[PDB]
Amino acid sequence: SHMYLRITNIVESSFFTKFIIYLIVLNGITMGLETSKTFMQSFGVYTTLFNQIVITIFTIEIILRIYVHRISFFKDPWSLFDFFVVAISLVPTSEILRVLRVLRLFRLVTAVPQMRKIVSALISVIPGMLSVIALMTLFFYIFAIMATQLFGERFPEWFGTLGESFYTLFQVMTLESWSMGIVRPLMEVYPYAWVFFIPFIFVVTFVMINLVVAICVDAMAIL
Amino acid sequence: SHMYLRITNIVESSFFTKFIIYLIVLNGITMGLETSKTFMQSFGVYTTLFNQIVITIFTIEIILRIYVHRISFFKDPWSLFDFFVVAISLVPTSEILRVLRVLRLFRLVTAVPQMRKIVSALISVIPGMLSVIALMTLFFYIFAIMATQLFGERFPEWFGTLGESFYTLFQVMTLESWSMGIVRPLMEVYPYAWVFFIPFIFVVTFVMINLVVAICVDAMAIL
Amino acid sequence: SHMYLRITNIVESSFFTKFIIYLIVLNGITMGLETSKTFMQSFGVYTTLFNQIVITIFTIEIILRIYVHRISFFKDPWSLFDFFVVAISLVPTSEILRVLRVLRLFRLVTAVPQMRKIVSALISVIPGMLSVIALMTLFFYIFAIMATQLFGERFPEWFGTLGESFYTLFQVMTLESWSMGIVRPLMEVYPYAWVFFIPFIFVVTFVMINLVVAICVDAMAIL
Amino acid sequence: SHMYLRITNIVESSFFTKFIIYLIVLNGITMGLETSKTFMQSFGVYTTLFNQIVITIFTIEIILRIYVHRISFFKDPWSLFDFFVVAISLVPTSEILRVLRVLRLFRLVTAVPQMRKIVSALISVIPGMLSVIALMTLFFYIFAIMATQLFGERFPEWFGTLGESFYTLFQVMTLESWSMGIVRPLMEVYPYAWVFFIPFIFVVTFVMINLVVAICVDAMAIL
Repeated sequence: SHMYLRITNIVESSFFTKFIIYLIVLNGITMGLETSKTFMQSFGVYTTLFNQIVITIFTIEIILRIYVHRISFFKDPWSLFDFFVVAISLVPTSEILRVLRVLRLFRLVTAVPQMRKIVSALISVIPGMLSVIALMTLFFYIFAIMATQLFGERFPEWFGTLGESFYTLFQVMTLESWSMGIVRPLMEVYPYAWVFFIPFIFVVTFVMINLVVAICVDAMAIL
Repeated sequence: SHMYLRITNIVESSFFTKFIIYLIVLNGITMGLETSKTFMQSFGVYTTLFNQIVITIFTIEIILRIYVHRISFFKDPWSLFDFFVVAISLVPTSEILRVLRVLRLFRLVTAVPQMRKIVSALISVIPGMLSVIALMTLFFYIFAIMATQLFGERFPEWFGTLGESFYTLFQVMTLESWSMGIVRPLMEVYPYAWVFFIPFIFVVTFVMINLVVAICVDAMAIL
Repeated sequence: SHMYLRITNIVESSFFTKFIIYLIVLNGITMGLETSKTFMQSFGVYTTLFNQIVITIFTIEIILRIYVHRISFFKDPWSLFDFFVVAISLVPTSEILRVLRVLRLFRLVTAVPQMRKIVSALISVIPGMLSVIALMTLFFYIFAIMATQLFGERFPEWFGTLGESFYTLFQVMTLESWSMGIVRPLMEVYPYAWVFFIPFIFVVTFVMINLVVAICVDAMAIL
Repeated sequence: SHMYLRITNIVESSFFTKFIIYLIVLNGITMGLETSKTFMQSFGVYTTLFNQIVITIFTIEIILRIYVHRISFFKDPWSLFDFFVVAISLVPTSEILRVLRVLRLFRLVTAVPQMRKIVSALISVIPGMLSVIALMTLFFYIFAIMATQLFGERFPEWFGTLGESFYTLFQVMTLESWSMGIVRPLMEVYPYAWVFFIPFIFVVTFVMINLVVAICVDAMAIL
């Protein structure tokens, strides 16, 4: 436990932490410049090396963190996250993982404590509401089944499939185009379709308000 | 009261209750597979028998529950529900009742106590707001009448009928396409239509917020 | 003050009040049947006489109420209302007043005390918020002027006039079609229009939430 | 400090303040009449001189305020504002500044204390939420980058550029046309696009509710 104390004083360093945060902001700026095709045509090599650099440094960092923290590291969600977001980035382009790499910019939430407080407030609120979520999901499922067989033969895009009915009922819940776009069309064939979707909007768009209030009191009380 | 005590120990059984819940989840999965026309073409018989099985078991269950609970059974809303949702399912396809059968999946709310607490909180909130509901319904009715005769001759789809005006005013209340889709069209013929619908949106979409707050405090206080 | 005590015991009667309420509900049903052109072609005379009857009875009622209550009658808003809604109905069809007659169905709010409590709660909340209203109205006016001259030459339907800009900014505030319908079109000519409407949506749709909370706490505290 | 006390009694005058407010309301009315092309063709000269008058008086006023208040003037935000909104108006039409001149009507908020209380309540709430804002902005940025490269090749108008993806994600957050207008189109090419936008709507449209509650409690508690 001689060298172990040496890398512990490096890992626990105020410089080390600040150095990591400096790269995250740098890489975040860089990942937004990779958006410009103009910029990329002239600096893709400069950037792709910088991308391969920052990921090695982030890999060294994780390995150090593991030696210093041992099994306590995997008890930490913020570290588990940091782990999975460099592992994703470690797998080569051989093609959607190339896009998930930008999730590493969320380390700026992990690495910055002022941010963790907010996320953790929000995430801890959720298990209390897990029961209302299962009510609405059961409610969606019961109605998604009904709508599939109530309107999916004549309206396949919106209701031809359980998942399609799930998606459309979600859209109705957000109220987006629910009447002009969906229910008025359905009423040219099924004049009583409003007996299905008006009760659905009452229940769901009012249960949601409770789910809203509940979540947004627990977080208020915690902080 | 000798055999009565025997079926009471069966009905009140932890196994019995758990056995019923196991079927509900099974049937719920099954009722979602009946959505796939692919799956149905190959397993419709397997499923339709399973449907006829689960409904007999649910019928036996209700009859037992009635012998055990006698008139206390019909004093129980959760049991009245369970009753009406197997009766609906008992009537054959001879054709919308075939769809209402899936309402039996809501027994998963009845059979699971962790769920009843949430529903019952919500339902008990409602009688307090019944007075605001009757205000808005009177408000809709007074304005539905006005709009029918104010714009139903030139705009029959939206306002040609009391019920059509009711439906459109409900759509305006949710604010969906209210201007681009309804009021701007009306203003090509009736340039002052906004004197009707802007006050309607103020009142209704602000009374609704009160109805929202009221309901979503009573439920918060009850729990 | 001999006959005065006689009509006071009639006006203050539980029968009298209940008799008036009976007509309001009757007339309300009748005013909804006048919506059906089918019904009207066969019963217009029956109804139009019934309309002329109920309005005479309502006129007698108001005159009695005035003799009994004298100047206290005009100190009462609920009576002032009842007054103006039979006066409107008194003016003949010689043509929008024919439609405002249905406002008499709001006497069902006046005549029923269980309803007055709710309305009066809401109306008393308003003077406290009158200051935030004047902020938003000043805000609309300042931006309605800007948008008229910022986009009314190339977009006359939405912004060619102060009032047209007022109407469109109100639509943007409700968020209805604000991007697909208005700002994306504007950005084909004015690529920076989003510098105008995104700050406008922030401020207004967030001030509104305060105006919402304020109103919907005062009413909650009053009741 | 002899003449200094003279202009201090003028600046601090109840007449002086009231005289300034009288012009603001006058100019505000006038700036709305400059909207009418009819009115302008006949009274542009009358108005443009009145505009050049009011701005000189407002300039004299600011100079007096500076002599009286010295460095305390620039410590005052309400005065800094008044300063910058006459300076903007001082620069000639030589062309968007011609439109920003109407921002001087906001002096009616500055000059009227009943209004400052409301604005200042709102503005002081904001620094507490500055941390949640930076979360959502980081969240937008991470997703704006993803969407640009996830859909900007086949959907350039909505996602071809970081800023375009920023604008569209803002539109999705307000929920305007999010499904009919954006995600359903995307799903004709990218059938799993809903795996991107449904989680985005959950997080953002629920974090926003917290940002809403937080802001609209601080302001409620302050007042």
